Amino acid sequence: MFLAQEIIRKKRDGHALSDEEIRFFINGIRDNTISEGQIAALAMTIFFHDMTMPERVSLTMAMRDSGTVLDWKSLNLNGPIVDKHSTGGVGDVTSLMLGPMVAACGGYVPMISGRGLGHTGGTLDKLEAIPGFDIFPDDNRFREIIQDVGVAIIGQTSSLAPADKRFYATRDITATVDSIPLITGSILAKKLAEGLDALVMDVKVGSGAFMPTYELSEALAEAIVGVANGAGVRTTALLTDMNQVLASSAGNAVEVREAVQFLTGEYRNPRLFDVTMALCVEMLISGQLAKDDAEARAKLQAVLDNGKAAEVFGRMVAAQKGPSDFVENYDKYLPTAMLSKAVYADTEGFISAMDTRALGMAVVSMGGGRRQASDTIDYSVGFTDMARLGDSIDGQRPLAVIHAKDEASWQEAAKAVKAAIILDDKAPASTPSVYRRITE
Amino acid sequence: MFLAQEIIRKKRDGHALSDEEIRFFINGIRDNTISEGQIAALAMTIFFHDMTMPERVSLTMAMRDSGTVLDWKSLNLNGPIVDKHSTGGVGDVTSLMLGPMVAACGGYVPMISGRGLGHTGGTLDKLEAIPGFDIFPDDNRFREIIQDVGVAIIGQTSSLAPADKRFYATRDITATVDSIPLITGSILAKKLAEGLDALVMDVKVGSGAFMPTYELSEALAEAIVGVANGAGVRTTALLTDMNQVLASSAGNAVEVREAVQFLTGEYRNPRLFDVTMALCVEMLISGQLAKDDAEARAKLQAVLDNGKAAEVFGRMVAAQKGPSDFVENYDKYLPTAMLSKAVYADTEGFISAMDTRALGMAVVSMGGGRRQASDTIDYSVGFTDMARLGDSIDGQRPLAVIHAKDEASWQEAAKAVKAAIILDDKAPASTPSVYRRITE
Repeated sequence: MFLAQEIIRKKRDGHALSDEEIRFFINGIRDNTISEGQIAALAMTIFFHDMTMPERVSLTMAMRDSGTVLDWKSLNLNGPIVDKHSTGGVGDVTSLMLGPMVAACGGYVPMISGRGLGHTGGTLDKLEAIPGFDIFPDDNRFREIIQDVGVAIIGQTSSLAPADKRFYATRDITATVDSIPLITGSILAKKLAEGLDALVMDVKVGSGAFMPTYELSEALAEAIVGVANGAGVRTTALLTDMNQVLASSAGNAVEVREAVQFLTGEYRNPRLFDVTMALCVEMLISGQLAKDDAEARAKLQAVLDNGKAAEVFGRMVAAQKGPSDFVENYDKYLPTAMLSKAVYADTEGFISAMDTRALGMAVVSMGGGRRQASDTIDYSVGFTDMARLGDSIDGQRPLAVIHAKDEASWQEAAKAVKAAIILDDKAPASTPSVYRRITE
Repeated sequence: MFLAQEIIRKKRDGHALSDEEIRFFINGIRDNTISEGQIAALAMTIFFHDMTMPERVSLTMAMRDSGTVLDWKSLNLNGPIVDKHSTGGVGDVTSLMLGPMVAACGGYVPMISGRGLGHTGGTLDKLEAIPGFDIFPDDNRFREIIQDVGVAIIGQTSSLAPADKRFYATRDITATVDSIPLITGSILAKKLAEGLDALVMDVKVGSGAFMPTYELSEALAEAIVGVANGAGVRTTALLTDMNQVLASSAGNAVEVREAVQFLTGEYRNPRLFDVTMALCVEMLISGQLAKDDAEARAKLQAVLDNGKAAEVFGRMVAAQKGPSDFVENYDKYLPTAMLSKAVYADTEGFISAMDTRALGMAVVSMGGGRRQASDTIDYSVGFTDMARLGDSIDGQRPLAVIHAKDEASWQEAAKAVKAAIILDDKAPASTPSVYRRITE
């Protein structure tokens, strides 16, 4: 009887909440002045009754103002503050190239990222395959890197939209994760506290995605776009394919290798390129570094093709206490698995479907992802040379190369892979890697 | 690799294309193995040469076959799979009653809709005003519902006729939209992908219609009937009136409320009753659930009178995760606007005409639809108690009651409504709600 359980009653009876009520409640979530039950009751009312635009905005802005909001106006940068966020996937390495690419074109990109969640890998866990790489700089150190290099990829401190900690933790035991306005707030609060001028969202589609279906993924994308621009951050979103691994590799070191090769030009997975380039195009248009697609793409391609984006990545890595020559000598630095060999299908058809959640899970079980705070990632495990949806497969066309700690691990991943890839006699229909662009 | 410049040339030179050439080209659109120039060139040759029935049929079947086509043969249902399709309109809530009504009479009605944008609102938006109501069940749940309830209204449209995406997109920048065989394939493909035995097409006539003249509505309607039956789906079409709002309401929650009251008998707008009834009749006859018009109407009137049609809507709602007592207690669940208030005309007279698009736009401006796909809907706003053509107007008889989120939007809406409705000293003449029934 310390205060208004009144906010819950109002939403329960289908009434819109107000800016103040929302701020009040989100503040109380942080302060622990509102209990788990109360949070869970409000979540469930929101699940049933969907929030309006002003409620959605007020929810995100409240969650963003619950901790520290980064202010960049102190340094006179003469370039937009732009970021990318993804709902996650398998082989979703794009950021490693994207931040550098955008930095190379005048962008300033303070990428506060996260670690692995469930089946999806995390950018921070990938970067921590690099010896010496420090994902926790000080506010001071961070500013410097961004100012000099133009990009950095770091982990969150407790003071970044901290309301989300209690809020999400409650949702995740109360079957209240699956609500679009609550997902939107949870996604964007962290990102908007970075003090952005602009943002692109990558909302995955298909078997390895967050949402189960295209239409739901689409719905979440428009909601993010609506809310973010509502908060005063120019935003667009793309709907991208995740019915298979996006890179040709899944894991940590292997993905880092792939990122470096893409930037230099040694190898570029054409699907990974399409998605990376498009996401990049958005940041340039929204950041006012380009006025259209064509002009964005020529500036982006140029920095892929003149070595500038590779260079910025090397400098970033060095700025964050990774080696000074990581790009030049990465394979001297990245850890290697004890055991690497192809896994082969039992049939001769075309690849028809790929269960990407399960592939992601398989990488975790090998050690490529945590399940308990204390257990430490083996950074060398994962898949490379991924076969792709539509490929003809036979006795000398492997589904993947699996990198593992030992035989037993290897066998476990081998069966998981074989189980996850389904083969047809006739070729399946092509799907685009980028489905749709979404603007305000 | 597999350009189809030969196919374009053959069509260009005034030859009929074979089913196999048509399927090849459409599947090439889907898989992006055919380029936009090529799609455009073929669209133009079709605009110029038209298509024979065989070609029209091959075209829409190929678009239909380009994605998923639902198979009902297992489940052993002892009735017809049937649906309604429409060109759309303001206050056209028919689907909400028609589905339950036909399913109460023995039909199975897998109502899959597309998302509504433009001056006229969507069926899916309206249902989502019901808390809990899930427009995106998984296809296995979907078939359960069709089996247990007989009707379900969902949104999983993406994997249906996906070739239409690039086709229409292209058509829409090259002035090849306005072509009857192309329009017909586009209108019909997604709906035939439902695996229908039978279909009715509602083609609107009037100032509010997708086609501009009575003669053009009729021409479209005959083309749709010719093709659908050639495609092996028993189809008829009706021309129905859109010179004013069909229902007495326009919005989301307001239109669901009208749908429930129509099913229960609490209120039946006579114009909306005529259209709804006529459409359901066709469905019963084409579905082979009624012998003729009089039998069909007796069956429908009976499910309206004994509450069975309202019960089915209730069971549909519960199946789709809505509250199970929604029909009894809809006012408890439907969101209510902060401000609901009558708007009166600046003059006295008879209602002479109404600009339905402007009225639809007024609802959209209230928040009752999407200006852009980014936007969030406020499900509570809209119009009720709509005055109708021929009504006498003065300071005792309002134009409508406006449900707005605040006074300023109400005022905005009140101006727009007043501008949209034309009064006159002398009363206008009446027209039918339902025009020609087309069986070809």
